[PDB]
Amino acid sequence: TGKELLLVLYDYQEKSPREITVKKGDILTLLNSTNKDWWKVEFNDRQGFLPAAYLKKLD
Repeated sequence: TGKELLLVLYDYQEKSPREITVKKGDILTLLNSTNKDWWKVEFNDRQGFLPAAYLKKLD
């Protein structure tokens, strides 16, 4: 389930079936940050992976 809010810092185009597409300024929720570089997130009707470097954890 969703935890911390996340801010998208730059547009990102999904590069695999496991990723999602987001736009700069989008607000997401965090699902899995076990890996420092790749985070699972939830955004509206979709869940998937994004590069952690593109995201600011809002805590």
